[PDB]
Amino acid sequence: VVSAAPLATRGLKTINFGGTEEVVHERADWPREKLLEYFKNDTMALIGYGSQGYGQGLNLRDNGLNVIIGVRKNGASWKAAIEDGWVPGENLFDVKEAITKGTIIMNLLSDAAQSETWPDLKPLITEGKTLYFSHGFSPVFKDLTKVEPPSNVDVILAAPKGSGRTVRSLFLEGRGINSSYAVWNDVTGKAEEKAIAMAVAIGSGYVYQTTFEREVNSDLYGERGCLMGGIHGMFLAQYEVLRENGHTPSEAFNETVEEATQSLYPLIGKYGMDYMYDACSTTARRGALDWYPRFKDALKPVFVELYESVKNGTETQRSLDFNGAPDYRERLEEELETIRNMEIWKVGKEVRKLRPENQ
Amino acid sequence: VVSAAPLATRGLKTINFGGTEEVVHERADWPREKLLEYFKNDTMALIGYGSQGYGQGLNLRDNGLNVIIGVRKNGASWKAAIEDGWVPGENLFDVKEAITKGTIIMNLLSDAAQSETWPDLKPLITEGKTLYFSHGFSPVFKDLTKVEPPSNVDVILAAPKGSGRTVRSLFLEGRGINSSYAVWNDVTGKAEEKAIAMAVAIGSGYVYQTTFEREVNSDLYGERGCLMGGIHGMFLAQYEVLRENGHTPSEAFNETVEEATQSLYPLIGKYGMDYMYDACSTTARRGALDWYPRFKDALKPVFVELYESVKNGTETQRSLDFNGAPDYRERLEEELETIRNMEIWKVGKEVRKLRPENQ
Ligand SMILES: NC(=O)C1=CN([C@@H]2O[C@H](COP(=O)(O)OP(=O)(O)OC[C@H]3O[C@@H](n4cnc5c(N)ncnc54)[C@H](OP(=O)(O)O)[C@@H]3O)[C@@H](O)[C@H]2O)C=CC1
Ligand SMILES: NC(=O)C1=CN([C@@H]2O[C@H](COP(=O)(O)OP(=O)(O)OC[C@H]3O[C@@H](n4cnc5c(N)ncnc54)[C@H](OP(=O)(O)O)[C@@H]3O)[C@@H](O)[C@H]2O)C=CC1
Ligand SMILES: [Mg+2]
Ligand SMILES: [Mg+2]
Ligand SMILES: [Mg+2]
Ligand SMILES: [Mg+2]
Repeated sequence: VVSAAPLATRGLKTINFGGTEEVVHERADWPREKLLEYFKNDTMALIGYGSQGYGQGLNLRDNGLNVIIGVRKNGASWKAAIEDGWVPGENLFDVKEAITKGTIIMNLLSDAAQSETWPDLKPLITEGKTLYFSHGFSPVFKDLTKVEPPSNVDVILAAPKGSGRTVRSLFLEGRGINSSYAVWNDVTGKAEEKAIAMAVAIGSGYVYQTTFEREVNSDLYGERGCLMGGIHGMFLAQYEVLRENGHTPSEAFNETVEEATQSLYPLIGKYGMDYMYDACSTTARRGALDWYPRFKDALKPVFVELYESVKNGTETQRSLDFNGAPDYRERLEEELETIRNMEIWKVGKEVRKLRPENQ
Repeated sequence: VVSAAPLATRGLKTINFGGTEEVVHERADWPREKLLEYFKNDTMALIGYGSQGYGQGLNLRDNGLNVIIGVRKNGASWKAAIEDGWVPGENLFDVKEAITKGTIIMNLLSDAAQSETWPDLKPLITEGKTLYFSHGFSPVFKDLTKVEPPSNVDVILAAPKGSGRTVRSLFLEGRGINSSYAVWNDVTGKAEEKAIAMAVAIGSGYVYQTTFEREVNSDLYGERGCLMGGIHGMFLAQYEVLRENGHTPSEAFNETVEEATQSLYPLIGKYGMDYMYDACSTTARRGALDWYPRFKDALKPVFVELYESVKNGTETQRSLDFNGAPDYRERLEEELETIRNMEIWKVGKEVRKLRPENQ
C-alpha cells in the first residue's frame, strides 16, 4: 500500500495546531468589499436547498453577492426557498436554468441526488465555469457515485463544520462556523483563491486547508461518531441504566442531557475540557479522571471499525441506496419519529418547557 | 433483596415526564418578596467556597438574603471570597464562627472534607438550626463517611444539576440551573418548605423531588458518565483514530470537538435530538440513524459497571481517600495538567483563539 503527499504550506501563513503547521485563512484576508470586487462578474448558482443551501445561500445573499438558487420546481426545497424570500424568476430557478445562468456552480444537492442527477448536469458545466462542492462524497467515491468532474473546469470545495442552520445563525451573531477548503482540479491557476474567497463569502469563521479525500473520510466519520450518532447512543445508554434502577425521568434526564447541554458541554466549548473539570467538585473531578480512560477504551474499537466502514465505502453505499430512493424523505421522517417517541426525548420536551426562559 | 418506597405525590402539583408524575416546583411559587419574608429571621452560613459556594452564595447575596461565608482562614477559598467582595468580619468568617452565627448551615465543603470536619462541626449544629447539603454523599454513605446528622435538626438538600459557575452565570441572565430537593430529617414539619425555598433562593430554574440516596447515586453516576468522564473518553478515542489515519489536528479537532460544542450539541439542548438530526444532511442522518444503536450497545455495559461501582460504594470510597488528602488541590491539578497537554486540547487552544468573537 502507498502513502500520500502531505498538505503543503507553500510558504503561506500558518498556525501551529499542537505540533503541525496548517494553512489558515481568516476573515480579514477577505473583507466584504474585496469579495464583492473579486466576484463582481460571477453568478453563484447554488443547486439544492437543504440546510447548507439555506445557510450558505442566505449568507451569500446578505453579503451582496450575485447568488441564485436552483432546485426541482414545485418540490419541497422550492417552497422552502420561497419562504426564505427567494423569488421565482429573479433568484430562484429550476436546476438546469440556474446552471445556465451561473459561473460558479455550487452542487449542494443531497449526496445521493448528486449521483442521480450527474449524467444530466455534467454537460452544463462548460469551460469558464467553476464546479464547487461542500463534501468530497461524490467525486472521491467515483466507483459508486459515477461522478467524474470535467477536466477543463476548476473543481473546488468549501466544507462548513456545522449544521447549515448554525452556519446562518452564527454569521448573524458576528460568529461563524469553520470551513475546510480543497482543490480537486486547477485549470486556471485560481481554483485555490476562489475556494478561499468562497469559504469566507459563505460566512465561515476561519478556513483551513484539506483535500477532497481527507474531508469526506473525516466528515462521514464524525457525524456517525460523537457529532450525532455517538452522542445519541451515549445518552440512550446512560439514561436507560438510570431508569432501570428506579430513577425518575426528570432525574435521569437532568443527569444525562440537561446538565450536559445547558452547563458542562458549553464550558468545554468556551474554555476547554480542563476548565470544565476545574469548574466542578473535587468529587466529580476524581470521578471523571478515573473513568474517562475506561470510556476511551470501550469506544476505541467502535471508532476504528467505523473509520473502516467509511474508508472502504460501506457508509457511502448505504446513503446512495437509501437516500437515492424517491421516497427517501418519507422514510427518513419515519426513523426520526422513532427518536421523537423515545421516553428520553418525550421527557426532554417537558424538561425544556420548564426552563425559565421558555415561561 | 428489599424494595423501596416510591416518591410521594401527596396530592401536590405534578408534571408528567414520559409516563411518570413528579413533584415539580417553579419560580412563580416563590416570588422574591415571599422569599425575603420567609427568611427574614434566618442567616445562611455557607461553609466552603468551591463552585457551589461561589454560585449559591453570590446568588443568595445578590437576592438580598442574609448570607455569610465560612472557610479556612487564609486558604484558597478565603482568598477567592475576598476577591468576590465578601468582607472578613462582616459576612466572611472561619468555619466555626460562621456556623455559630447561622441558622441555616449550608455544608458546601468538599465531600471528603465534610467527613473530615464532621466530628468537630456536629456539636455546633444545635437545636433550632437547619443542616443543608447539595449532595447526598455524606449522610447516605455513613458507613464510609461517618457523617450522621443530628436527630433534632432539619436536614435538607438542594442539588443544582450543573456547575456552580453556571448556577451563577445563568442567574445573571434570568435563567437557572435545575435542582433536586430532598429531606433527610424533618423535626419541624417545615423541612420540605425550606428545601424548596432554598432551591429557589439560590437561583434554581425548576425544582424536582428526589431523596438523598437517589440523588447521590444518580449524581456520582452522571458526572462519571456522559457529563464529564464519558464525553471526554469519546472525544479522545474519536480524535485518536482520526490522527492515527493522517488527518491534521485542525481537521480532527473540528470534526470531533468544535462542531459538537459550537454547532450540534447546542441544537440538541435547544430543541432535542430529532431536531438536531433534521438540521443536518441526508447523508449525516442516514449514518447517525445507522450508528446510534451501535454506540448505545457498546456503551451500556460500561454504564451498568459504573452504576454498580457507585451503588456498592467504590466511587465514594475512592473520593474519600484521594480528596481527603491534605494536598488534594495539587494532586488533582497534576492530573488536570496531563489533560491540558494532550494534543487534542493544545489544538483546541489555537482553534478557540481563531473564533471571530475572540478577536
Ligand atoms: N458544580 C459543583 O461544584 C457541584 C457540587 N455539588 C456539591 O456541593 C458541595 C461543594 O462542592 P464544591 O463547591 O465543588 O466544592 P469543592 O469540592 O471544590 O471543595 C472546595 C471547598 O472545600 C474546602 N475544603 C477542602 N478540604 C477541606 C478540609 N480538609 N477542611 C476544610 N475545608 C476543606 C475548600 O477550602 P480550601 O480552599 O481551604 O481547601 C473549599 O471551600 C459538595 O457536596 C458537592 O458534591 C453539587 C452540585 C454540583
Ligand atoms: N449541515 C449540512 O447539511 C452539511 C452538509 N454538507 C454537504 O452539503 C451538501 C448538501 O447537504 P444539505 O444541504 O443538507 O442537503 P440534503 O442532504 O438535505 O439534500 C436536500 C436537497 O437535495 C435535493 N434533492 C434530493 N433528492 C433529489 C433528487 N432526486 N433530485 C434532485 N434534487 C434532489 C432536495 O430537493 P427536493 O426538496 O426537491 O428533494 C434538496 O434541495 C451535501 O454534499 C452535504 O454533505 C456540508 C456541510 C455540512
Ligand atoms: Mg463535518
Ligand atoms: Mg450533579
Ligand atoms: Mg456531584
Ligand atoms: Mg456529511
